[PDB]
Amino acid sequence: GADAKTVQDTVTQVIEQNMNGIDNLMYMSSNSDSTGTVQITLTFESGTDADIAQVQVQNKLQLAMPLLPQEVQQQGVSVEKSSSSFLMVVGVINTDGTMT
Amino acid sequence: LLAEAAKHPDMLTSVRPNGLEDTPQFKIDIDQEKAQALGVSINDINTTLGAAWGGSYVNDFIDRGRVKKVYVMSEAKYRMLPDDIGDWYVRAADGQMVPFSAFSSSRWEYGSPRLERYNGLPSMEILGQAAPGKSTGEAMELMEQLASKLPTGVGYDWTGMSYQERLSGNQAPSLYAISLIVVFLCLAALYESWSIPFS
Amino acid sequence: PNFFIDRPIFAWVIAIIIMLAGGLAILKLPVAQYPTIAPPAVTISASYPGADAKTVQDTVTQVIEQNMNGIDNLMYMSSNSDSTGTVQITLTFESGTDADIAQVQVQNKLQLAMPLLPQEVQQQGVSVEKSSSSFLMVVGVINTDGTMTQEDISDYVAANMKDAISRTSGVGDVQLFGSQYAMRIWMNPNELNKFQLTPVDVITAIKAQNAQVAAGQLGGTPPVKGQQLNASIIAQTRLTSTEEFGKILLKVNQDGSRVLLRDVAKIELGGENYDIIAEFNGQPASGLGIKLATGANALDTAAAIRAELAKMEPFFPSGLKIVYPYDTTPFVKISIHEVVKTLVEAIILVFLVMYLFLQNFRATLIPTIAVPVVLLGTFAVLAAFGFSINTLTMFGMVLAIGLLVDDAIVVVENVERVMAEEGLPPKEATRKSMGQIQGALVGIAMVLSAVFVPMAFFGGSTGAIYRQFSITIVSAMALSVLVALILTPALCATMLKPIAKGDHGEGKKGFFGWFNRMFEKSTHHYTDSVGGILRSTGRYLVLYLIIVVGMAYLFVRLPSSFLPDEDQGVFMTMVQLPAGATQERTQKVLNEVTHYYLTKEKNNVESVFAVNGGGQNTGIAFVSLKDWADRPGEENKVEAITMRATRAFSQIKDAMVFAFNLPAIVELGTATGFDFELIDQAGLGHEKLTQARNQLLAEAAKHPDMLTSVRPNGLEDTPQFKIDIDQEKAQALGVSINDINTTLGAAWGGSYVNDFIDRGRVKKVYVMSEAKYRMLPDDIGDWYVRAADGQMVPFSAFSSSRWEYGSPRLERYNGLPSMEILGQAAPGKSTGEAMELMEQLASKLPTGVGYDWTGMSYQERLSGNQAPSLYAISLIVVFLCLAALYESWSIPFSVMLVVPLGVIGALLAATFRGLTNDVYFQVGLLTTIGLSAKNAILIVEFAKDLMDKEGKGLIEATLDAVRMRLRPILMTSLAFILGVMPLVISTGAGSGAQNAVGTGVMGGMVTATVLAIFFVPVFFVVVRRRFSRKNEDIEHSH
Amino acid sequence: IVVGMAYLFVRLPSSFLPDEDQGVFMTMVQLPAGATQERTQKVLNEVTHY
Amino acid sequence: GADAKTVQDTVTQVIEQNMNGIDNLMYMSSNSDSTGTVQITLTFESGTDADIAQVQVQNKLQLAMPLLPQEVQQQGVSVEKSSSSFLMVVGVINTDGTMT
Ligand SMILES: CC[C@H]1OC(=O)[C@H](C)[C@@H](O[C@H]2C[C@@](C)(OC)[C@@H](O)[C@H](C)O2)[C@H](C)[C@@H](O[C@@H]2O[C@H](C)C[C@H](N(C)C)[C@H]2O)[C@](C)(O)C[C@@H](C)C(=O)[C@H](C)[C@@H](O)[C@]1(C)O
Ligand SMILES: CCCCCCCCCCCCO[C@@H]1O[C@H](CO)[C@@H](O[C@H]2O[C@H](CO)[C@@H](O)[C@H](O)[C@H]2O)[C@H](O)[C@H]1O
Ligand SMILES: CCCCCCCCCCCCO[C@@H]1O[C@H](CO)[C@@H](O[C@H]2O[C@H](CO)[C@@H](O)[C@H](O)[C@H]2O)[C@H](O)[C@H]1O
Ligand code: NI
Repeated sequence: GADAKTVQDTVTQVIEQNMNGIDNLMYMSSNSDSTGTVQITLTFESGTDADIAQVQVQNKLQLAMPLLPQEVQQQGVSVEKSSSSFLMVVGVINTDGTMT
Repeated sequence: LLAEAAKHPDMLTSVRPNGLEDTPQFKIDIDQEKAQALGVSINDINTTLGAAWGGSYVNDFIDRGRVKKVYVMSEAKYRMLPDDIGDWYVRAADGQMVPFSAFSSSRWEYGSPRLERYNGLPSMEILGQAAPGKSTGEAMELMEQLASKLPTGVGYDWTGMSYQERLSGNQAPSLYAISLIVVFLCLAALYESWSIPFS
Repeated sequence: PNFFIDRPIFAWVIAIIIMLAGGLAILKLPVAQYPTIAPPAVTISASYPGADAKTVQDTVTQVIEQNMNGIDNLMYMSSNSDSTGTVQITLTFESGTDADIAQVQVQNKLQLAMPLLPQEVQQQGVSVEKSSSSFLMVVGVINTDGTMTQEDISDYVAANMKDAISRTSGVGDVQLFGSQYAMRIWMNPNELNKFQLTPVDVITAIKAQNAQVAAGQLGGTPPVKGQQLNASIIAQTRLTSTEEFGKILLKVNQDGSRVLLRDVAKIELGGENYDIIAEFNGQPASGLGIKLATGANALDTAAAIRAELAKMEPFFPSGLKIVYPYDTTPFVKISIHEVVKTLVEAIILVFLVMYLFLQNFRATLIPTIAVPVVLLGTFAVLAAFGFSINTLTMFGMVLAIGLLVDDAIVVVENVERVMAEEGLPPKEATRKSMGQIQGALVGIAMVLSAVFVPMAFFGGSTGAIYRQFSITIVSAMALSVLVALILTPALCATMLKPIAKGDHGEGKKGFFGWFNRMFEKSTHHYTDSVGGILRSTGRYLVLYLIIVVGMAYLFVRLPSSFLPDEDQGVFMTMVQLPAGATQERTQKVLNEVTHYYLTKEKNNVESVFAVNGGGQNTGIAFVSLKDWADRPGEENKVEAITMRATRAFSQIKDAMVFAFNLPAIVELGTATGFDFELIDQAGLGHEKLTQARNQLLAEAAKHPDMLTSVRPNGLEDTPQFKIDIDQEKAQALGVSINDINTTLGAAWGGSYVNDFIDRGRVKKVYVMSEAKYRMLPDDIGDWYVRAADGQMVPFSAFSSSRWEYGSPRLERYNGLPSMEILGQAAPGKSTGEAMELMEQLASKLPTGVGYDWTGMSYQERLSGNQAPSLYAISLIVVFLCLAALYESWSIPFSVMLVVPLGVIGALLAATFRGLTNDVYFQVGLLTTIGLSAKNAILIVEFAKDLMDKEGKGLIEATLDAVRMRLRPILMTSLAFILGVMPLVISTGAGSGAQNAVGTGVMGGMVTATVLAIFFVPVFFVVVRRRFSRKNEDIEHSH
Repeated sequence: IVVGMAYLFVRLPSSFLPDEDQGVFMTMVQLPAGATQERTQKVLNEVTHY
Repeated sequence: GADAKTVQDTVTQVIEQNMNGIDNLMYMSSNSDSTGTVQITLTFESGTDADIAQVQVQNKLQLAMPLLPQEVQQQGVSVEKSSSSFLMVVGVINTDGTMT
């Protein structure tokens, strides 16, 4: 239900400010959506340990968590490594009009 | 800046912003006074407005042995059009139902659906490419000269692509200067000449 | 080796490649004052607004500490629980633990402690960081035109800069000197009591009229068929101004009157916190304090920060300037730059000597072009082994120039020698001498890395420091030898001018060459005399022994250091007010300091950055100094500055003020200095432990013969105020205890409540009493609680109140309550000895009072007794190497007996100046023994070889030897001693270091060579005259 | 030949890689701001059928 | 207090399902208890970096987060490196005034 300035001023900026001292930071870019979703992509220095950087972020976020809305805290704040390169995308359908 | 680049079709090409524009959004101004007066707790006006049109995750239930969520929201039809705001009432402290138009002012405004931030601060992403003839870096440079032409507080920065290139744009000649000195040194070695390599 | 003499161009390419490759292995290498010496520590910081020391200690600390289990490579865990409510738990790890994973292993226990923590703590934020003890740098911000105060600026810093300095990678912690803007609501207890309202209602209200709400969507998802409008609902949004915070309605009265917030409390855009206040030359300023992340590169991080601020600079307020009050940087920069000045010059020097003795430019370009090569290339051995262009390895280049120069020289010299003796042309001379000194060069490279590797095997952080030296030197050494087989002979045959049999350039052109005659006569005189003594050997056995013994006494009776003290261009003065004094009084003192420096040190001091805070009773000042250039004197260097300054702030004060310079040893061990921990075992109570601390303190104050500065590293118990709340009376009159609590809190403590949007940045909302109604015990009366009914009940209605003691600082080491006792050893005495005496005083303390060590003296009870094994081993190895090369058990001794002759020079060198047996003095001492070894080995070599392969007699073979490669000896040592000369001279950056290296080496060298070219013969001879039976008159074979 | 090589070099297009028909591609659809799930869906059906 | 088939398809299976692309997982086995304890053991290929693993594993689990309960969420879920072997067992006894 949040609007763009809602997530920007409830979740984002609290997370952005709690994102300090993470190793080999290159640049930090985030979208605050009126669809209620907020995404903060932190791109790192080339050839950094994917896994160590990503752990560093999920452990700074795990500290910003208590200064967040309880709706946000309960829908979950998540951390993932961003390739856009899915080996595959599998679809599933039903032929006799059966399900939605 | 879109305008300052619209002035240079010879250098830059198809300069476009990468966001969404401000759309008309609907503002419901709650007068604390009327609502606190007639007996409705502001929490109630709020979360009723929410769980009505926004929806709300409340509980967890166990479906076929897998834990799934409990979402309660308005039915579709009673939460579509601004006037429908009216069909919603709040049970006061005494015991009376109060329509929203009893404590809610309503208006249209603008707002943006997408608030972009680059490195902490509010920012706006402008994508772009160079003219048919000209090198990318040149258009990047003309962009640095145009975003320098803007009002107080308007700064600029580079990201993604043009970052990976603003790094390795000064390296290409050097590795090949090394390549030339090393190849020549190698041939001078093989032979016994400074000058025979030149052949 | 031989090959290249017929392939000079192939060799020039091997050299040009080593030089260009060493050049790329130079552009991409770490720069440092020292290497990373400090062990990795992870610190957990949290704040509990208003809490007291015993509070935080019993609410956050032990809740965190107990959850800190199963952490890998744990060294020691220490925590400060503050009367300022802050808790810091530094967990230091074994050296070289993975910074990052340890930090992960710690934060993953903090997350199990977290939900069982205060909500005030949890929401104010708990942080985990790998940081150093010390500031990499402190950035200042001021406004020149006075248009804004400290708090305003603090906002600008915290809202326009700080978030990206803390995202710069390599940046560990930033401490902010000031605080960010906040919604400050300062309550009037009277104006509250009027309307019968409490803080609690203010809390509720603020939460109420100021919030965001999940609004929703018109034409939302899922819509009904045909729907055509889709746009968002906008509801309650967080507040923007102070005005709207007044316009908050707290309670509507009967009589139509509104009670606004504006009425009940004063409202202002203000500091989130008013503990810390910063002034730059008295002008008000707010600052950035950068502490270095665990392991990251200093100079890289700092360049990244400089670029960030340069990146921010065009958007600053009118008249808002940056200042740089404290910077560890231009000193490491200018210092290593001075060591480079030495390298360039000492090369230019060696060319000068090389010309004198060889009077032929193209000839002298052989060893002058030679060294540039070995250098460049060694920077490359390091980029391969992962070392850094640091002080130790740079003083490594400086120290190694001696071994490089000596190898290049012996080559070009033996060629010239043979050319002058036998009358062969260049190539044949090259092949000849090279063929002679090849085996020698190999034996020397391996006996030299036979002494320089064992000191590489030292333990502790000290071991990192010494191995830096050991490797730069051994690797530079292998490179000059490799060069000495490739480049060097090639250049001999290429450009060395061919010399007719029997030239010796004797009295030729007179101008440049009376030297040739005079030297000639004297090299003879010399060998005549080598003989003269080579006859009576006895006395020289004696004189030698005397020299040995002297070396010993002189060695022992010399002070042992750790490192050098350095005017680092920047220092500080530190301030401690009597326990529990106020912010304003401290501010008084700090202003005094600022004045002293801007007065009786106007010429040396450029700028003072005073910082009051953390917490009222203590202040500090970062004193930046006017450029070194304009500070000539012995009095204008920091030592006398802080000396006379501390002299000022000692006598004319009410409380103590240290004025000091930061050591170069950033965050590690002092001189004779330790760091004791008094540990509670049975649960004897903060008191029994406290009294126990005083006990050890007093009992060590009893031994001025052993110890000095026996002091706690805490604050003593100050008076704390107890408001013992009667549960019964308060529940009687209608007041819920929760409410008494939170009112007393948000009044005198304050509370973080809501969040607001100032100029588009989310800042905090703090509500607290106005100043005046919460200062004096008396003001307790001014506060009321709206009871269950509707009546206000005064604090003096349910509260008894009295004075007591408590501690402002509760330290815990490895879980348990502890107290930190610093100490130093007596003036003459060893740290360890004093540590023993401490273990001996702390063994007499009450049942349950135990002890432990940390930080520096942990690092010291670790290593020791290693020097004698590593040098004993280095000796068995060197001897074994010489029995090898010389194919004799009895012969090796001669090349060893030389060790003293270099030693005694350096010990006499240190002593006869004002210097000390430190690191530099030791690496240098090594180097000196190195050349001694070289020289002698060549001597005994030629003597043996002439005796063996050209059949000569004893005395005659040695004599031949000693005569012939003497001229090189002298060439080497002049080359060095002149190259060394600068170090012992200059003042400027690092000159403590420079002078330390230089002296030891120069002094070592004098006695070394011009005692050796007289003792080495005698060694070989008395040595040989204790082997086989044919060794004089000899002849035979052909 | 040298000079000719120069001109040829400068007057040749600078790329990064070449595009590959990968048996698959995509088409993206941008409706008038605030349009409906159902109208966007109209267009998407239109494409699907095209 | 919850029962085994209660915890197992809510907490166990929900966590196990996210543990794929774990570098060098050999085999994965977990217990679901009525004494309320729920435990998931991941045994790995010989010589995978333990700290590196735990970092990856807690980085797949913090993804299984949005489908786990709030009492489970509130007392703490632990991620740890485990032997199946006591190095030693230290005893403490009392000879005299026999405390319990
Ligand atoms: C020059 C510049 C700094 O000098 C030092 O580091 C001083 C001289 C340390 O003493 C010495 C003490 C010493 C030698 O102890 C073995 C060594 O650890 C440190 C680095 O320097 C002190 C007191 C440190 O405490 C020590 O911190 C250690 C982690 C262990 C121990 N403790 C909390 C349990 C405690 O004594 C501590 C916290 O850094 C001081 C805080 C107040 C600072 O951040 C201040 C502003 C420092 O930057 C500084 C004064 O400017
Ligand atoms: C390149 C610069 C170096 C120039 C060096 C020139 C000489 C160095 C100074 C002299 C120092 C050594 O001093 C040396 O000692 C012995 C004494 O044991 C002398 O030798 C003397 O010893 C005994 C006397 O009992 C005699 O048998 C011998 O004939 C006599 O000459 C040497 O003549 C002297 O040269
Ligand atoms: C040729 C074979 C061997 C020849 C070597 C003969 C002389 C070489 C000079 C070495 C003498 C150095 O002087 C002495 O050395 C050791 C370290 O080396 C120091 O000892 C100090 O350093 C190390 C730490 O790294 C510790 O062992 C010790 O606890 C410490 O206090 C002495 O306090 C110092 O005074
Ligand atoms: Ni003579």
